[PDB]
Amino acid sequence: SNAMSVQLVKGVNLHVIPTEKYKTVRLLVRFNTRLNHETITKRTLLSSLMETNSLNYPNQVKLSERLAELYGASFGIGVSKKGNQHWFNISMNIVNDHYLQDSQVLAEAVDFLKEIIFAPNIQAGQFEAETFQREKENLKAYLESIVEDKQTYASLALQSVYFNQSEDQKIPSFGTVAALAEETAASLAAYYQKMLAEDQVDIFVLGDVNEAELVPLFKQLPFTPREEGKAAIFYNQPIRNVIEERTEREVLAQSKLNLAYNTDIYYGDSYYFALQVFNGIFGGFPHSKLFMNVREKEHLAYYASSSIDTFRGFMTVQTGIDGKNRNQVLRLISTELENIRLGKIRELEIEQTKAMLKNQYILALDNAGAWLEKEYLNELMPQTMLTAEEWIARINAVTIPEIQEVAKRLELQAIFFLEGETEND
Repeated sequence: SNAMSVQLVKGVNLHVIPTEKYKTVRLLVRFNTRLNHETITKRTLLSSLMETNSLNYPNQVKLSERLAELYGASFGIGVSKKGNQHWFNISMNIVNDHYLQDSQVLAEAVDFLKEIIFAPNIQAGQFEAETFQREKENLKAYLESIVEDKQTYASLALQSVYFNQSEDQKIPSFGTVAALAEETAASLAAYYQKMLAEDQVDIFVLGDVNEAELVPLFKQLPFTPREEGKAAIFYNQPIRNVIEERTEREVLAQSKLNLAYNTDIYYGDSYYFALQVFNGIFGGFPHSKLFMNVREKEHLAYYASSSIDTFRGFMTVQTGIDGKNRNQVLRLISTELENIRLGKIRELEIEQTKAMLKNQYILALDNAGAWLEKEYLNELMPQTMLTAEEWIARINAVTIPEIQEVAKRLELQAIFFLEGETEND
């Protein structure tokens, strides 16, 4: 990394990433907190409130007009979940002064950030009511559309079962409708104050910029000191000796059958790369064992795929099926897993998996957003750092015995079945 970092105040750090690769300058202000059922939905709604308008740009006409004054800047706020952390992310893209006539774009963007962050649309301790009710209604609509997609619903429900021992991890990054219902203009204004005072804050600037100009600008943001230590990034939980199986019935044209396994494998771990490849061979890609044997050949699933999370140490298989085939689909999936454990893996399976993993990684090498995310992870975990050359080498070097070991470590923990009711009476 070419990042130059400065402490603004305790817990608030600035990271400048100079580059001539881009004609614009990306800015990211990231508030970091422990994942917490008490604040997930609050953070989610807050991101909508702080984006839509502010005290001095009191409506979307006025805010977008300021963005236009700022040489047609892009601006957004959202949230995400990573391991045991929940991130509140304010992003901006601005054209570099080099391409503008009479401009002070960096100074002008930081002023806009100061407005957004420190002058939200709060009056006497509550968010403005029209704005609050509108955004609350919008978020409810969003969460309802999430839940209406039955694949997404069944994935979230699987996660609730897998993480059932944790009140925090059973909640999606965007919260829940039940949690949203109780939230108010006051609760959100109170939460704003707590986030601003307590979260670890990191500010990134990627573009043709220098540290010397930026430090004075950012020092204008009146952050008070807070704790420097972030929440632990990784989440782990004990392996249970009994598999938990949950079923829900709904009127559906297709049932969902999903499985969650403990991998105990994390970003930066010995078997990290082996897991990347194992996942691709098992269900990650169209040439995978589950695609080829459960979907094709046996025709028992409309789709079957696998995904991994190397911050929470688990892997999921998600299928759409005719509900009558539940037990046969579980046996078929188990068979393919045993086949990988046995090393029953063709050269083309591994070679195709490595090619597709490499192609995907390389693709993102160009992207400024992807670069910022690599920089952030790097900042969190300084010695998990791999160059693009070494990343590719490590993918290339994965062996069958390593894949077999990942497969043996895998341990099924939860099965969620969303069972279609198609028959009346």
